[PDB]
Amino acid sequence: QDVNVVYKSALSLYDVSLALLVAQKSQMDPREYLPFLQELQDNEPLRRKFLIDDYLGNYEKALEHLSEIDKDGNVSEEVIDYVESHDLYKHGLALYRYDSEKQNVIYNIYAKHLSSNQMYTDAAVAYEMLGKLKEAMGAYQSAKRWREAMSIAVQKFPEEVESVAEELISSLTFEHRYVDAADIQLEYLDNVKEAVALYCKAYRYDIASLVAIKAKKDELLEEVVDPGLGEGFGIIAELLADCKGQINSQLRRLREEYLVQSVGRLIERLNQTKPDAVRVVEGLCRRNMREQAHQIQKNFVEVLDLLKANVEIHDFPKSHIVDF
Amino acid sequence: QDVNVVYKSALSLYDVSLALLVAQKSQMDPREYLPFLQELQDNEPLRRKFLIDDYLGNYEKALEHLSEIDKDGNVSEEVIDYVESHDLYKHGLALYRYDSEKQNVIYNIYAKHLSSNQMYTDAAVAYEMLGKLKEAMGAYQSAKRWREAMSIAVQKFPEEVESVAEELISSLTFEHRYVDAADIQLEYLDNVKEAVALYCKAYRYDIASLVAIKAKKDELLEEVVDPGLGEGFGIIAELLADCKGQINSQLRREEYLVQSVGRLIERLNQTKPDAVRVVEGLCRRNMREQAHQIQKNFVEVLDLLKANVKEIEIHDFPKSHIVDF
Repeated sequence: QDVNVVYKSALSLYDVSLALLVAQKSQMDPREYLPFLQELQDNEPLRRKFLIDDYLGNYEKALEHLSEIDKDGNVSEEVIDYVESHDLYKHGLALYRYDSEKQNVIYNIYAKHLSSNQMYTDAAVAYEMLGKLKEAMGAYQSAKRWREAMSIAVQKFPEEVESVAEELISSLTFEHRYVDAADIQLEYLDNVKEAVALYCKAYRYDIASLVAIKAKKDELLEEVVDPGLGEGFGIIAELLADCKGQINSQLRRLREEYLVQSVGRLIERLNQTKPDAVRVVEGLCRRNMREQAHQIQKNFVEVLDLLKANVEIHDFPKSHIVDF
Repeated sequence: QDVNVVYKSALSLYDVSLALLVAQKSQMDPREYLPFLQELQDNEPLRRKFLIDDYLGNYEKALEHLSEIDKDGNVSEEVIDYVESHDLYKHGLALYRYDSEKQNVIYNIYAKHLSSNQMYTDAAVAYEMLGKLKEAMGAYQSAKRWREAMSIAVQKFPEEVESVAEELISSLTFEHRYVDAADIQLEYLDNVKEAVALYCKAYRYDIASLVAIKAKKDELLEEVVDPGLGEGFGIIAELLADCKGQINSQLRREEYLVQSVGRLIERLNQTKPDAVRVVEGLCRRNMREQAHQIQKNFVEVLDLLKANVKEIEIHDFPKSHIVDF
């Protein structure tokens, strides 16, 4: 004599009378309906429907009714509570679609929800539409959306600019986004030396140098770019000795399913270093260390040529300047 | 009775007498070896070897000798004309490798040659190493390498900066390189309103706004970014109508129609990241409805695409939660 389907069906037409009939004539236990149907009858229609819909598990529908109760232009602590509890932010958002002041209330609780699930970008956008900018900036930060953060920081919190910049620079650096981190050092902390050093870890010697020159700090060409070229040189040289060293050795091994996969991974690491070496070769030429330029370009073509015994490959963009 | 290999091999050892011997025993025509053997004897040993090398066609060895005729004096005009005629810039570069002064002479002729064969970058790098910065800049500009160009116009030619900047912008723009062009408007012409507009044209509303804000010209938000968000909205909106309109017809309907429906699946994936930026730009400007429609319309397509592609590799659209309802 458990609760049956006809009882539930009737309740879902919002017909308490028909649902009484059904319960009585289905031998359902009065200890499991009369109190409820009593409570149902003691409520106004809107709230009665809410309770029904809640009971039946139709939470979207429940939310709709509940939000029709208060005809003052607000969103009640009840609606807010019911939305958090049943994860109904999207529906709430759709409900209040044509009432912006109300919609904003769901937006505010959603951003909090979004934020704590580490969806920081959406949290940030939402807070920002609500004009809650300290919270938006904070979330753009955690998203590592630095342009969005600094944009709020410069316009609404200029006294926070340095702090946010420093923090963003620290996490952009850790994420190896050196060009982004350098942009901030230049433009927001007015740190030219630091910026130039960072464009160099990105192999953007072209940028680093135009920056030290536009800043009217020509000395950084020798203080910073040059040593960075030295570093880039050494980092790429040793890598090419390492590749020729592993390839010459891997041939005199296959003479082991994994040996033939290590070679294919060296091709991937190579093709990834390629854009950087091109930049190293050109930065080396433009600073007249042309023997070092020559060596880098040769050693690369060499290893690339040696991938003829490959029993796929790109060509290395030689610069004619150092091709002899 | 015909010039032969033995005579040439002997010439190649720089032995005129053994050449003479070989030539006559082999009964070659005296008119085709005597006037030439004479000229070798009429010249100095180093030039002698040069002419021999020219004749056999070994132009690399030729220059080697001809470049030893003057030492340790500088590069002769004889050596230069010989490089431009037999294209041994690379080889000239190799001989003069340990002597920087001389190598520099070969770089100057190489640069001109490069810059005549459209290779403007290598041309510029050469010119830059030679302190010929005016020439370097022009070649960087031809190569659309604007950062190298301004780096020179700022340090050595301050009067020229506004004219290169303006010229480059014009190039870059036609090349559809809107962000680059904008950077120049911003940094070198102090034209903030223009840089902002261009950033928008590249769907980079994020750079657009931060530039307006940083420049302390907030009005450009309403003045430029907003209408740009309008343009971006309508362009992507109309495009999505097309795809829905296209497919729905191409669905009903040989080898042609099926390949053009595969061209949409790439025009969409091309348009997706820009769509995102438009959706995200719209939300930040509080245009929720417009944002919502773009994201719906886009998803609508990808879903419809996900069905009928089978009945004929679709990557889903990155939604923002702000406008997913």
